[PDB]
Amino acid sequence: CSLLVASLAGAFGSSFLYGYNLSVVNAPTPYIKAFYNESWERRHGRPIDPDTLTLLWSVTVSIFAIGGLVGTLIVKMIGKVLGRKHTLLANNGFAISAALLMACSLQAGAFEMLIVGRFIMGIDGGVALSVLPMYLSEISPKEIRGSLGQVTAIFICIGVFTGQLLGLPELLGKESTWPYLFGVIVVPAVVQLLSLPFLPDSPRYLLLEKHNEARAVKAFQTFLGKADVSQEVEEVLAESRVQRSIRLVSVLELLRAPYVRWQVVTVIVTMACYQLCGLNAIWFYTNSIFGKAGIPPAKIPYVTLSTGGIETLAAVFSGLVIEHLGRRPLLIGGFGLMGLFFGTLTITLTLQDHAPWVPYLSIVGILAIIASFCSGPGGIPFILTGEFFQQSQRPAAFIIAGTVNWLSNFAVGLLFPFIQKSLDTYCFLVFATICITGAIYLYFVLPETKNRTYAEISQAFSKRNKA
Ligand SMILES: O=c1cc(-c2ccc(O)cc2)oc2cc(O)cc(O)c12
Repeated sequence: CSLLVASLAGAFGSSFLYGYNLSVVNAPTPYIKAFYNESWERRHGRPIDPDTLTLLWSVTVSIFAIGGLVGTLIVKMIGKVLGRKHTLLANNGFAISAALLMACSLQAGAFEMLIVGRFIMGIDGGVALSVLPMYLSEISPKEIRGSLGQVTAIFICIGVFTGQLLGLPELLGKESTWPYLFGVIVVPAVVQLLSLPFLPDSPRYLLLEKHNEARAVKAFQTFLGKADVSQEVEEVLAESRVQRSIRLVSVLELLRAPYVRWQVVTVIVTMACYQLCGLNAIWFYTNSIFGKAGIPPAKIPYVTLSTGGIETLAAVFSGLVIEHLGRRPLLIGGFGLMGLFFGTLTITLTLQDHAPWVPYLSIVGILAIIASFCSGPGGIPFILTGEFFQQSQRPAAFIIAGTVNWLSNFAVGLLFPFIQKSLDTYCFLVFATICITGAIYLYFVLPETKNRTYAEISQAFSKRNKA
């Protein structure tokens, strides 16, 4: 009851918006480009030559990455005081401000407004996904935590799906309706503001430093559905004592430490390959990719909808495949299948003219690419990242992984149009090479981590640390 309500509310407040804004920029792309052309003609009197327009569009699409980067560093200062629930409500405030700055951008005719709104709502994204997971884990019993991890994954997926859905030409794709594309964001924010504050805070947050015994006890009683929660309180107090008995280590000291150099290189490379694979690239430029494959323009939005649907279905299937296959074989198989399907995509795009039914092969290839992603390395890199380190929840680790995550997303978003401009019919070879290289590296380096203690994996890594 209360558990499910809180889970749905938090996910809808943060991860749903992140997924929506991940793939809401593709459907109105031609209209926004026309707006850029018109605004520049008004302001300067000279039309934009196409490469400058493509660069401006790339900046607009990819500045979300820098927004998320600065979010995943402002969260460190915010969470020390604002907690979890109030942090999510402030996140809601960013969402309101950013959505309103989006909606009024067209009529005012100042694209600077759109850029600043994108940056703010990117800060929203980085504050969202670094506060939601801890809250979701903390408000749930031990036996269900993995289920809520799959819940946040599924809500990100459904946010992407509904973003690809609302971009349909009939609903919110017309020339007189596209501003409502960044005006829908108000509703999830409003419902989150109306739902979340009527729930108890994070009990762990209330007991680690707030020391609110009665409030924490009430929160455990409400969330766990039982009045016998003293054992959990004692367990979390013991965990707090253990953590306070261990000295914290800084990011710079962690980097200078020789016994975790291989671990940090592994996590950095895993994040770089998980975000340079190009799934976010397709999510941003699905319309352009499917148009360049020879599919008639009359059906591209529907095929994009199919992409979103299969991506959500792959998430649902992964939610159970993960618990039974593993981590290292799953990651290696996912990246290798990414490479092979990128090869079949380029062999079906290079010779699209030979037969009429080749674009259908392109669609099937993209289908399988997204399925292999979302059922494979789609979610594990966010668990394995903690799993490497001995502490297993290192803020330095989550600072050194998120930085590379957001910078790689920035690189992909700002360079994919130019990659296409260079390699119209081969632009997926670069992503295929990246994916295969990542697969090779993590096959020769990363050892299996399921049902393994941190001591054994530390021993295996030290076997290569030469120390
Ligand atoms: O927890 C996360 C989950 C996802 C994700 C995105 C798409 C999927 O089909 C499954 C998971 O991306 C992320 C990207 C980030 O930069 C940070 C995350 O925590 C996540």
